[PDB]
Amino acid sequence: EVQLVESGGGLVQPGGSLRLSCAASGRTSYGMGWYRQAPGKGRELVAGISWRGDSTGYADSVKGRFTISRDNAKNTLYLQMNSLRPEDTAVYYCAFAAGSAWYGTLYEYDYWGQGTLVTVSSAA
Repeated sequence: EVQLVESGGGLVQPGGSLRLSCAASGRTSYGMGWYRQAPGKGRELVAGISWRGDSTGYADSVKGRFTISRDNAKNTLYLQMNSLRPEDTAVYYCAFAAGSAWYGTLYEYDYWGQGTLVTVSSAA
């Protein structure tokens, strides 16, 4: 089915910007999300988009700073990250969300990218 390759991570000063890319080599899904996981913390959904692209959601903490978009033709998902804060430091993952059966229930069967590290530090 599908391989997701992420790029665009890096080290930036507070207030800096990065653009993450999630290139889907192949095809399979209900939608597409960007997630992030900092050490000791869970994998937070920070931005989500529908197929038609007019349903976008954002975590409260990234509203007005992050923008999710898709290029149909390039099969590529993007996250534009502006006004980055130390607390945005995490590994960022793209996922294509599918469904699968488990003992009478549905669970989210995700196609996961490998992750791209974002570090926001005065050291940058």
